[PDB]
Amino acid sequence: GAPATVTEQGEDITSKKDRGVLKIVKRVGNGEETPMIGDKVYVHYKGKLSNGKKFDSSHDRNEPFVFSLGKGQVIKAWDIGVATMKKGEICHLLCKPEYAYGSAGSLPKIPSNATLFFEIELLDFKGE
Ligand SMILES: [Cl-]
Ligand code: NA
Ligand code: NA
Repeated sequence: GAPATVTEQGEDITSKKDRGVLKIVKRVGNGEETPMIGDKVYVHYKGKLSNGKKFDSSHDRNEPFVFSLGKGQVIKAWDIGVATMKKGEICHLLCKPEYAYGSAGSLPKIPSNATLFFEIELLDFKGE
């Protein structure tokens, strides 16, 4: 399925080239511009654990998730991966724990040492 495909066929987007964050573009977005550090970014997402359980979805809440890019407000895989996206793009990201919640995990649903799969849509980005 999609997690296996990104694991085996995804592109390493890390600057370290350590395969910690792998990406596949699923829906090509608009234009060429990617968001800037500090921009307000608006995303829809769904996350799954490696055991197949869905742990989060903004679609289910009927509102996007909003954060300032490149500020550590989200897991490192999201700062790195959203910075590569175009407006309107949908991608899959596979996130090793070193780019996610590490040995701590995150209650209630994310265990220690968890590799995470996301589908992310970049809805919009705005500076000031
Ligand atoms: Cl799938
Ligand atoms: Na596929
Ligand atoms: Na892109």
